[PDB]
Amino acid sequence: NWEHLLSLKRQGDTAKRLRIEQDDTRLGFEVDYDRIIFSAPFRSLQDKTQVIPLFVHTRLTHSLEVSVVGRSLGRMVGKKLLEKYPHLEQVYGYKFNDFGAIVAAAALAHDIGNPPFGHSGEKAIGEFFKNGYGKRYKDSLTAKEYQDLIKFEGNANGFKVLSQSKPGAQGGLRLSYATLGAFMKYPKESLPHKPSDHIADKKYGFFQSERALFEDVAQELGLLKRSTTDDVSWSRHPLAYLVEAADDICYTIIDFEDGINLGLIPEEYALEYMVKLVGQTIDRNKYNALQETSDRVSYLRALAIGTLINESVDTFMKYEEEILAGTFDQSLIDKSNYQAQITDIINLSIERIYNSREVIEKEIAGYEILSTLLEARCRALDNNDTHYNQLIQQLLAPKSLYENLIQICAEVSTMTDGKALRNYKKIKGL
Amino acid sequence: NWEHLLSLKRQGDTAKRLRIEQDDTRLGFEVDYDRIIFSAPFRSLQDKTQVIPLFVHTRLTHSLEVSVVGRSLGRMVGKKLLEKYPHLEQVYGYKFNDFGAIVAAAALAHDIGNPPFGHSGEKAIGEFFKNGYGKRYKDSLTAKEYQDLIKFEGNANGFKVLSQSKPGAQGGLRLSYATLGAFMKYPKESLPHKPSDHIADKKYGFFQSERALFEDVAQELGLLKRSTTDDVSWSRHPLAYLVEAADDICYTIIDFEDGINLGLIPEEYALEYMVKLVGQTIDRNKYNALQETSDRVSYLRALAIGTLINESVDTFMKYEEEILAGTFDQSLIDKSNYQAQITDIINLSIERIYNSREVIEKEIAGYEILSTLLEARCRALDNNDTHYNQLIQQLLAPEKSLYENLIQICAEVSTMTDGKALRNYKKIKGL
Ligand SMILES: [Mn+2]
Ligand SMILES: [Mn+2]
Repeated sequence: NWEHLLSLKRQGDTAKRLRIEQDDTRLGFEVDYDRIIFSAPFRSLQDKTQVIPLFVHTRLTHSLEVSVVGRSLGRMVGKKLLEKYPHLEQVYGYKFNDFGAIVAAAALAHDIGNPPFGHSGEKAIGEFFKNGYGKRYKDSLTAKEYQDLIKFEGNANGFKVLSQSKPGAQGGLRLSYATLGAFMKYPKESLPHKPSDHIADKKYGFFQSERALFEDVAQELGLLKRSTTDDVSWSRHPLAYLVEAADDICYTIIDFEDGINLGLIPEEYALEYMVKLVGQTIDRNKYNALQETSDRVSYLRALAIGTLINESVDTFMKYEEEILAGTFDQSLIDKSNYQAQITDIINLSIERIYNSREVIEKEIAGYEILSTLLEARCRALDNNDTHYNQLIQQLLAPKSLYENLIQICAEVSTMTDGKALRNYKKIKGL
Repeated sequence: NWEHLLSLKRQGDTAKRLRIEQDDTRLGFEVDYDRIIFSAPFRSLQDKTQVIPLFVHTRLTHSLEVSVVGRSLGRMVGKKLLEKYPHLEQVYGYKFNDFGAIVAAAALAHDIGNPPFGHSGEKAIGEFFKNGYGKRYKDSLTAKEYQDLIKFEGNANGFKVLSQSKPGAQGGLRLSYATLGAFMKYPKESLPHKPSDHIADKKYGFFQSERALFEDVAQELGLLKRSTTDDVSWSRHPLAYLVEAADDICYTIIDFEDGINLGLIPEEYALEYMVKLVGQTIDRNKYNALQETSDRVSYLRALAIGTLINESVDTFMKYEEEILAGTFDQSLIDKSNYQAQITDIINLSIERIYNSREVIEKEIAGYEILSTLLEARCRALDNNDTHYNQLIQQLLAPEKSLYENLIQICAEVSTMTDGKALRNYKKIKGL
């Protein structure tokens, strides 16, 4: 039910928060966005690389653009949802901007827990615990505690970042449960691993340390169960599909834009790859009058993103009842009439950007930087009495074993590119 | 006996050196100072870090300031000792500046054996032999030889630097035995480890390689034997307490000063922590007229050092007979009426300087630099036959026991300036 899915609950609440009694200048969903903007984890995205080493998008500007696309998706979907379910507005007091605000906030935070150097950063952390120094802990951990480490997931670390309790600050950012639900695109634990080909099963969305919190979130929202074993799993909050589409749209089109501006993709390819996405709306005489590459490609990007937003809204509304019943199996973009063109764009970016020598060099270096930092933290954990290990604790980190290891991963993951490289260089004498 | 404690003997001497027969213009104790100044090991302190990386004090300017403070301590104590025991001057010919000379020279040399990167430097060397590559030598060494390595001690390496013979240079710098006695603030071997809580038992002062040398020094000075087993130790030469006091006074107050001028310690802490130490001697009109932070804090530093020197002289004379009998169980500064203020100063320096990111980072890097140089030297020692290991020997060290080879490797890595250690390190790693 949408009334439950739009929960304003915050962690620890003892009483219900009715939408009709909200102060509209202090709307819980919009406070959520402001809390993320000013948070230390969001600010650190300023100094973190998205794909191409550091104009190129950093994590912060990527997340900003995704939240803008997400707000537009949520606004347009919210308006059609309120005309489909008019009791949501007439009885309960919901407004179209509420949906825009939920998606905008979840989208703003979607990459907040990701480690440096991208997917290699996650693999480097995983490999450290699978076959590196961290392997020795296996027998002291449950299967799921260990799986959290060997398949260390940035989405799950983001949920920890958003909700972590510390002295003086229980509940992290204390976001609305509707926002936490829109954030959670993999509502399952680390095991079982990929139980189906469904997008929501491709990874997992919370660590064992956050399991009890997401249990509270899922019951408050009324999310549908996807497992009746002790391995817990739920169907995605409907608005998580819009967070994912905003993200899909932005890195597809905007990585392409960056690749052209950086000279990694020949400009000769720009129209060829964008023509079907922009063909009906492009003012071609205007395009031909633009004198700078960056102006031409930003014009194409805006048209293609506009095309994909409108189509994504229609796809959501067309499958709304399957999404509400937890039986929708794909992403919104999987259903696009432009799936062939999106795939061509992504494949060109893989060939020209992700496999460029510079991106490869960064990923290889990132493996050495993260492995070194994890080994130093973990040896210091195992022997905190030696002089060297006390120095290491003082430089990098001034509980149960699992809690200690998952915290080490979270702290390594949240270091800025320059801070991780500086610490690595000092540990190695440079 | 003070007549034997003030020995002018140098290594290898075949005849006695009477104080009454010394040429005043070439006094043995004063020549010791000149020999240290011009030595290669002392010069190398130019380019060696004390706490903060490279105005900031280096090991050289620190050692210089300690020797000046030590010269005053020894002059003042020397005057009072000669009034207490007038026969030392009237019969034996000793003068109060002799005591200043002995303390000043020993204090000038007190950090001459210290490795680069501070006390993390020593710990990095010990860690190499405890848990690093050097652990493989444990079963080929005696317990005290291995302990020399895993608790590698800058003070013991200093004694090696000052005294060790080489072809054409028997006896090292050949300092007077009274000076070597005042240098030795831990007169014991590496084992047993901390047999008591007395400051003199905290560390050790000579390697096994130098045990026979200090036995000669201790016998000539008449130091009281403190241990009777095959584990040897002696009660400290009385003047070693003054060397230790001058060192304690300097790094306590001067590190604090440095930390304020670097911005690590807000200036307001200066007056607050040092008001007791300066209040009876400070000219407030002068203080209030000084316009620069660095001028205000250096004035407070001068006043606080002057206060602690005077007090330390008094403490020494109060416990002089217990020190002469080897029953004094503390440092002179441990007895200070300002121990509350000294402790506060040290704790803030630890928090704001020693634990600063800059120092932590430098110490962490030094561990890797020293471990790498040590491993290259030991691998080349273990397999001198390979082309690579011959290149390493040409680069870093262009017939003795395994223990003597390992102690020399440690001494030579310790001799390197910060810069030369980094360059050799970079070459080995190819940077
Ligand atoms: Mn993203
Ligand atoms: Mn010193």
